[PDB]
Amino acid sequence: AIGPVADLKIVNANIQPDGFTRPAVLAGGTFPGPLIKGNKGDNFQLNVIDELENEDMLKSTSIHWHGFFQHGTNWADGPAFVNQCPITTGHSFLYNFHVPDQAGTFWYHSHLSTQYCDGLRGPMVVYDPHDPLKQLYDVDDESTVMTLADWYHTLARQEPPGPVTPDSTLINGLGRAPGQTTPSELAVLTVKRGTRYRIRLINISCEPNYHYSIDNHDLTVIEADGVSTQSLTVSSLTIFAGQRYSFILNANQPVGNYWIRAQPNDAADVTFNGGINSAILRYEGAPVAEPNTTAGPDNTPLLEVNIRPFVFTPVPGQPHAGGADFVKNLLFSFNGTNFQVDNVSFVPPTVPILLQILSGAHTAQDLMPAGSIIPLPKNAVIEFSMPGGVVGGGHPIHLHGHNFWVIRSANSSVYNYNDPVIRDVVNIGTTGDNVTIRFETNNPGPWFLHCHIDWHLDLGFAVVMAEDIPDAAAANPVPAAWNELCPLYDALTPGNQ
Ligand SMILES: *[C@@H]1O[C@H](CO)[C@@H](O[C@@H]2O[C@H](CO)[C@@H](O)[C@H](O)[C@H]2NC(C)=O)[C@H](O)[C@H]1NC(C)=O
Ligand SMILES: *[C@@H]1O[C@H](CO)[C@@H](O)[C@H](O)[C@H]1NC(C)=O
Ligand SMILES: *[C@@H]1O[C@H](CO)[C@@H](O)[C@H](O)[C@H]1NC(C)=O
Ligand SMILES: [Cu+2]
Ligand SMILES: [Cu+2]
Ligand SMILES: [Cu+2]
Ligand SMILES: [Cu+2]
Ligand SMILES: [Zn+2]
Ligand SMILES: [Zn+2]
Repeated sequence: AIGPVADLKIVNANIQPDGFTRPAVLAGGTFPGPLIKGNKGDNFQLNVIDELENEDMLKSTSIHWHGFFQHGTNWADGPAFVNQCPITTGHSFLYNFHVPDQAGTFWYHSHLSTQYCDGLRGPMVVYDPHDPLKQLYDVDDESTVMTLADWYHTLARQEPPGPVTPDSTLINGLGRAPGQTTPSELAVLTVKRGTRYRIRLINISCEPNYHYSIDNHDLTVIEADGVSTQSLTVSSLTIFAGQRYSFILNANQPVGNYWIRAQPNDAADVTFNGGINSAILRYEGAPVAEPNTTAGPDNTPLLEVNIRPFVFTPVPGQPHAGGADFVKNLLFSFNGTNFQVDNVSFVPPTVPILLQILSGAHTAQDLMPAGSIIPLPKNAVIEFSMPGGVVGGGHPIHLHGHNFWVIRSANSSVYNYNDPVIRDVVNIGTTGDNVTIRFETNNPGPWFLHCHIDWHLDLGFAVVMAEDIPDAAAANPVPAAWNELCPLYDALTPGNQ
């Protein structure tokens, strides 16, 4: 692991995580990137050093620390042309921020175009030495972070028009693609019999959700997207792009090898044929062999409606629909080629939105592209409904700068104004669903809200929450290096970008 103070080199390398060799964009030269870590309260100083040379996957980059509120450090959030210009190759940029009020499972990823799909994504954990769930498990460390990643044999920027589908699922960086004549290497999570582990499960994919289970073991879910939850023991869960769950794995079964199953909603092959979409849970002492186990009846799946925060955390505003200061029904649509939010497809501006603000924008209405701006008042309760229906999912919608109470989840008619889950990525489901969330505006600056299916983001599925803009410049003082980003980036030719 690295951090809270570390360099992060961003490099090109050729890899074959599912047996197929291809070039990639890799944090620390590995897929996934190294685990970045710290304790609650730490100052992260992550010096991102861009050494990219392959134009096909972009040589510039920009990193976002997914789920961190970045209060007073909006400039370190990462989204290209919202919070910064991309870092240029041959240069570095220091993301310098604190995590005073969060402890949980997070991750980091490129937030420039579709680059994270090409490999730049890794896990990031903020440990709590006073974690109230500490007494539920024995081991919680780098070995217990588990990433679920889609993987594509075509480079992201070379993907043809229309729906993109992954070639394989990589668990902790390995997995099999369909069609192999000799099976490639499976990831192995090794466990000691009688030991309880906190598995920190992260879906770092560009697209699929995974129906996840472990043969012969139940999962006791204790965290969702950074926020500790009441324990809920389940037979499987479904985890969308960008979401996290911690669960307790109790290694209480006989010594053996057990299949960890991560079944993507969409991919070249969604089955477990040939041990694809799988990894191995190996008890110490078990043979170096594949599991021979089978999945159970799956009678108690995790349902988002059932997840409750560990610390009771009431819903702000009044406990009825529209009971908040600013209330908006977000209309997501697809026009045949592009996504739109409230009839506008996101087009990144040449001047990043925070630079527009520091250059003198008085308010949200000065910001461009104006059609993608939602002004939010300061110190208020916000309620967004986001009815499902637009093609492509199953859309995991994510808000930057905030997490939110999920009043109403997909596939549920329930409005919970009492003790809904708090998270930062939520599936909006499909036509008939009306996921509804609330959050509070205690964080001035421009914050992205977007679908976390990266292909949909590229096709414009995004809007900017322009929060307390009159205070945003003063609330987010920037370092000199951040002022040099746009001059360096704009000096490049198209395309040496
Ligand atoms: C999703 O929920 C929103 C919020 O309740 C619904 O929009 C509201 O609908 C009521 C009932 O017609 C109106 O009186 C409100 O003015 C609307 N609120 C807002 C902020 O627009 C919306 O209709 C629901 N959509 C679906 C598809 O169920
Ligand atoms: C859809 O919207 C995009 C983005 O505004 C526009 O350029 C495109 O031509 C539209 N496609 C169709 C089929 O209208
Ligand atoms: C909705 O939930 C029910 C019961 O919890 C489940 O059986 C069903 O498969 C779900 N429906 C959809 C459309 O996802
Ligand atoms: Cu993200
Ligand atoms: Cu994020
Ligand atoms: Cu989407
Ligand atoms: Cu994002
Ligand atoms: Zn492919
Ligand atoms: Zn103005």
